[PDB]
Amino acid sequence: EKFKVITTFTVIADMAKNVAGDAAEVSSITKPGAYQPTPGDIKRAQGAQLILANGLNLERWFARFYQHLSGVPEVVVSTGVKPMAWMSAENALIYVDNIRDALVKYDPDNAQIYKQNAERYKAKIRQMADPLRAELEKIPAD
Amino acid sequence: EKFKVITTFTVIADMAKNVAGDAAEVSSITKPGEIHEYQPTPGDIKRAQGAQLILANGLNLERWFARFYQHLSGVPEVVVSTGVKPMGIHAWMSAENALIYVDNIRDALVKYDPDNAQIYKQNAERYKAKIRQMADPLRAELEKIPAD
Repeated sequence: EKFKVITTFTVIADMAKNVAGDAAEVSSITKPGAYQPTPGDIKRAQGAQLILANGLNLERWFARFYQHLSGVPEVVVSTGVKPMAWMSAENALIYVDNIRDALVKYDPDNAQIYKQNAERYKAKIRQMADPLRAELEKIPAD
Repeated sequence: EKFKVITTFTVIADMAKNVAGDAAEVSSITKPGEIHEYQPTPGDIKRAQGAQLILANGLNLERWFARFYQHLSGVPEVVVSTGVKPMGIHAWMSAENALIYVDNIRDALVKYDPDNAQIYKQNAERYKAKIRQMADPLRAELEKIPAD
């Protein structure tokens, strides 16, 4: 069985699928806005070994007034407890490094795969970011 | 300068203060329950200054997830947005939960402030001992005996 990763954030799943390649299975589940989960979400969550999440630095109230803390590490400390818009290239690169680091940490047996997939993906992301490329896109077809 | 830690949950701050002792400073700030304009107070602005670690609750504590995905309560959860600058984007069970929280808070402080690892480990042990003592099942029935 492949290593299994889930997230509630669709674009994290998109990026993680490119870092994971064939080394891990990445699935997204739906976070209710507001209920009952679909059988597909039951199946997608089954066997998850890692959850990838956005942190406080992406909550609007916090990002508006605590920007200086955007790089502060945030650690989930509830593990085991049982209770009673546009994506800039710069941000995509940071996400990919963080996703790579998490997959390397929790699935060290595939570290080299994750590191090289991330490097390849980052290389494509920068190629897409070239400002000259954006200008040449404005040229209409003959 | 003491290592500085923040959280948005008072109970995490309380537990973290016991684990941190004199080695780290722990402050909490208020998170609104989505609010259009939520302005920080000056007190929260100052409490968050110089924060070096944020302690968070995970998906396993969201009501919808805790109910339907109980089997995932122990699955690790990692924040991967760090550095993103968004330009564009049953008293016995409570005690068992406290013990788990304390271990996780200890582990986080040991990781991010390793110079004080032993202090965090011993403070965590002392605090866990108090939690176990408070929740000892052998004490609970005798506690019911009415006072004079």
